[PDB]
Amino acid sequence: CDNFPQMLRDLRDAFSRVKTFFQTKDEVDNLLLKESLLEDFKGYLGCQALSEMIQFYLEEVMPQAENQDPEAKDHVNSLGENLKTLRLRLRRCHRFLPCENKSKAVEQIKNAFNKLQEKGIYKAMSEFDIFINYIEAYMTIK
Amino acid sequence: CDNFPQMLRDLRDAFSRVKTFFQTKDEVDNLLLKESLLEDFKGYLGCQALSEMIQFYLEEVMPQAENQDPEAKDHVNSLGENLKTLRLRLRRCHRFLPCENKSKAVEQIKNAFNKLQEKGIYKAMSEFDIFINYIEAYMTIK
Repeated sequence: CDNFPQMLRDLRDAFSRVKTFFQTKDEVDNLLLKESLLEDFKGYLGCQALSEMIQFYLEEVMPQAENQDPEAKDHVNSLGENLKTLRLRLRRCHRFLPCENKSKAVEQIKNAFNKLQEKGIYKAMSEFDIFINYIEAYMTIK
Repeated sequence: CDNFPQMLRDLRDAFSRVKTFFQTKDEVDNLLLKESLLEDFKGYLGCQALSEMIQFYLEEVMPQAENQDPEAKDHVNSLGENLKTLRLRLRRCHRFLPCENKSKAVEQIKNAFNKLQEKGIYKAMSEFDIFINYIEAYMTIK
């Protein structure tokens, strides 16, 4: 969806204000984030790998980082808000985090199925051959 | 990954043995599974929509179906085993359910990060600029 560089900048700016509290060089002997990650990012498991890493920093690394180093707290928190904010725009970009989005068609189907109760179950079951034809059409167009 | 028709057949066979207990025609007035589902299957949200529908049948519709109609129980259960079985092969097919797979690179990173304890957090934080460069490379190659 464009120029980031554009979006990325804030996020690099927020990391420059917190860099000095963590190393200021960086690990530098045996890396944690090795090129293996970059190959998955480049593969067919790309979105999942990115979504999973984003989630790893926001929920496991930053709060823990805020705890080891209370003087960095406000800097780390802002870094995590810019990262929360990037993920939201990446979701809006069909091409960047499709994998974090959910099917509105399935949500409606699930919502009718709940309203219909008993009849809901008989319809989902009677139409199972339509589901099978849609699977065949999906595998054929992919 | 090939000819299903090949894989799909069992699954149509299992549905033919259970069809007669649910309608034997099929809903037929206002459909539950409408073409909206087929458009998502055909779109960029394709895998998620399929994975979500598979999960919907296995966990919400079949067990409930087994309960409304105990005489169908063994037929529905077998249908659900053939569907459990199709999902497993679809996962193995990079092209069909990539979205249900997880990044081995991220699992290792998470596993070192846990072993390293405190140092784990300082390394993940010091290398955040490498993560940002990998995001830039991912957006650039997509």
